[PDB]
Amino acid sequence: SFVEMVDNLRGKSGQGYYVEMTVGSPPQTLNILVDTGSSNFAVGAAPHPFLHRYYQRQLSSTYRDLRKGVYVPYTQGKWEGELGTDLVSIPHGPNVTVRANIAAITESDKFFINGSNWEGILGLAYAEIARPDDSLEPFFDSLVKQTHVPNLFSLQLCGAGFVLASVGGSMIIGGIDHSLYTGSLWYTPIRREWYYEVIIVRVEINGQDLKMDCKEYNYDKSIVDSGTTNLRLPKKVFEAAVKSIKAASSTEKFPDGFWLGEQLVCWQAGTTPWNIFPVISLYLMGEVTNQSFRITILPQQYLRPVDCYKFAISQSSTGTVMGAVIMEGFYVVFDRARKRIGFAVSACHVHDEFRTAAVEGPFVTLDCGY
Ligand SMILES: CN1C(=O)[C@@](c2ccncc2)(c2cccc(-c3cccnc3)c2)N=C1N
Repeated sequence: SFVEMVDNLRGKSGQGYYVEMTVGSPPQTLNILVDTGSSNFAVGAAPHPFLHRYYQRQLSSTYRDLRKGVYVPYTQGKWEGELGTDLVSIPHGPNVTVRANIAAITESDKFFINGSNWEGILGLAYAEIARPDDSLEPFFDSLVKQTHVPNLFSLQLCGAGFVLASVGGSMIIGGIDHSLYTGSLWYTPIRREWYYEVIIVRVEINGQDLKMDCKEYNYDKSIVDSGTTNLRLPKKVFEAAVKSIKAASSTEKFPDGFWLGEQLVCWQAGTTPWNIFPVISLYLMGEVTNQSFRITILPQQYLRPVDCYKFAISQSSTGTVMGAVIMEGFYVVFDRARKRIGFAVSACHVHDEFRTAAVEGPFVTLDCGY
């Protein structure tokens, strides 16, 4: 029953959303980051200064060694571990237990976050991008193959809403909970099964078209990633977006350290002038070729609380990333079975009495992909 699954996520602002899981026998309780942007189930399995608990394979009667190592260097840092399998459950998820691959992390750099309260990562994306290669079946694939759970999951990330702010949300596995959203669910195709890749066909700031060749919005790809905090945009698009946002909020000036996403700005208790910042609309490709639908986000989503805030839109060199701050406005359905992603206005999204996040379509757009 989906009711048991409601509010099963927690986190700290800017530090990811995590769900409680158990690994091994007897069950070892760990908090695990819900990450649609990667494809390994990777868990701290050795002492680390930021870890207050970790996976102890020797304490597990059901652990099985794969006798194989894994090394994952990446932009921000790296992680390194040992492959095996064990029994895994999600206490506030489906009532099943699965045998899944587990990368036991033995060494890492800049991977874990101080005080985040999670000890591992659940990569929900596809095998194509699994480390060390695509033969290592990802968790969700094992779950679907081993149980009768429908090949779909959905995420309602709620954020903080009014010490880093604590956030909450829901991960519904195997279905769609109609109490978590209002209005219509609109679907955009999954272009390819590796990341959750999608196509953006245009973007507006306060109703004003950025007027770019749509290839620019997806250069070199566009993905939906619960494991990225910000909305990240390709250089050309980022610059155009900030120019427009700057002009919209011209009354009142901020330092470009703020626009560069590393400097906070503060008002005091309920004085924040939301009405000065514009809304942002991303139009996603519809299931029908010449159609699209728009998701519209507010400043309440793209100014992340830290009353202090940081600009949560930043530049990318690896394509558009629709991260947590974009997802927070919405109920997002990862319909793997039908190769599509749905968006509907979330029952929990933060907004004032003049504006609201929105999902609206269709818009007919009469080649946007990389
Ligand atoms: C972008 N991204 C990463 O860098 C990370 C990753 C996962 C697996 N191997 C390499 C990188 C990742 C790793 C650690 C922490 C985060 C993170 C940090 C802050 C907020 N929320 C997620 C993300 N997962 C995503 N999606």
